[PDB]
Amino acid sequence: NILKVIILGDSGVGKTSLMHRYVNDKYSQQYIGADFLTKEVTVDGDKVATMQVWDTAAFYRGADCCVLVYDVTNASSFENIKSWRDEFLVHANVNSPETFPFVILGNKIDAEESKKIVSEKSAQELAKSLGDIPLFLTSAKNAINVDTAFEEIARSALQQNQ
Ligand SMILES: Nc1nc2c(ncn2[C@@H]2O[C@H](COP(=O)(O)OP(=O)(O)O)[C@@H](O)[C@H]2O)c(=O)[nH]1
Ligand SMILES: [Mg+2]
Repeated sequence: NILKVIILGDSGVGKTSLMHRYVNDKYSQQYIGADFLTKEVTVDGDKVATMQVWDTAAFYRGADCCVLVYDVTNASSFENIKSWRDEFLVHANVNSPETFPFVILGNKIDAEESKKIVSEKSAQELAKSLGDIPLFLTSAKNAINVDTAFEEIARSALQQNQ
């Protein structure tokens, strides 16, 4: 019952912060020897699993979902999302590249409007173009939508693991 989730994206977008929000429900501006952190996945009563979250911080062996993160205030980080999808696929040796699941997170949605660079339309259009990859806008800092996004990351990983 072990789900292996990898998080990729440019330095600075909030990958580490997203993991800490999901695993420990905390954020510090001030935020190791562990290749991954674990969190129990809880469902509608239902069924349970352990998620391993691997931060960029054998690595690819057994991945069940890959999360691609950009920062809505950093245009280059968004322009590199397809490159990260492709980097994963050209190195991870997944069983079925056609169906392996990705999820895209556009982080720092708490930022003031004046600092946001990437539109929601632009990101929806890219996520569609790459194969209808699910897209979530998030804030690790303010606890906006990280729960919703990881519910889909966990669902995706459960499907792929089984
Ligand atoms: N405003 C805002 N800043 C964030 C958010 N998530 C991370 N950051 C900041 O962005 C910087 C990079 O975060 P980090 O998690 O280290 O990014 P990584 O390099 O992708 O692991 C740190 O200064 C964070 O505190 C967020 O949701 N909102
Ligand atoms: Mg980091």
